[PDB]
Amino acid sequence: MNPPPPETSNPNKPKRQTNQLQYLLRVVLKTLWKHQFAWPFQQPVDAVKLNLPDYYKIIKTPMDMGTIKKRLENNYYWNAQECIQDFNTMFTNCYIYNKPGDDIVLMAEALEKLFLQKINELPT
Ligand SMILES: CN(CCCNc1cc(=O)oc2ccccc12)C(=O)c1cccs1
Repeated sequence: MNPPPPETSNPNKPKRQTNQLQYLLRVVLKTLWKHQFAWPFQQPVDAVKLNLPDYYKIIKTPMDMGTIKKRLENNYYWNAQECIQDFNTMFTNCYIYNKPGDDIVLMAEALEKLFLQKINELPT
């Protein structure tokens, strides 16, 4: 079975909107989303659809850009670093579940480089 996807709202968690979080949605997320290699990362891994019955036996903190997008749209994050951590979790999950040289690992490496390029300088 698939696990529940990560929460995109939580009334127990305090919200915030910052210039950096606005930039992370308008610029970083929405630019990465259009990359030719973004498609594996635009939704939670559907292990039933993709016939990956070991995916969630290995990956215990799943994350994807669709979840990140919803979290940004909901002001779920307190600050930009919290959002950056979710991106880094998404990339590392890919490297953990797969192996060096795999096509999807090449995709995540390219997206991670573009991600780092975009967050190198954030607004103030
Ligand atoms: C080795 N593989 C297949 C590994 C299993 N497939 C996936 C692994 C993963 O961590 O995330 C995914 C996300 C979407 C679709 C397939 C996968 C690949 O290189 C490719 C997976 C999808 C694009 S190329």
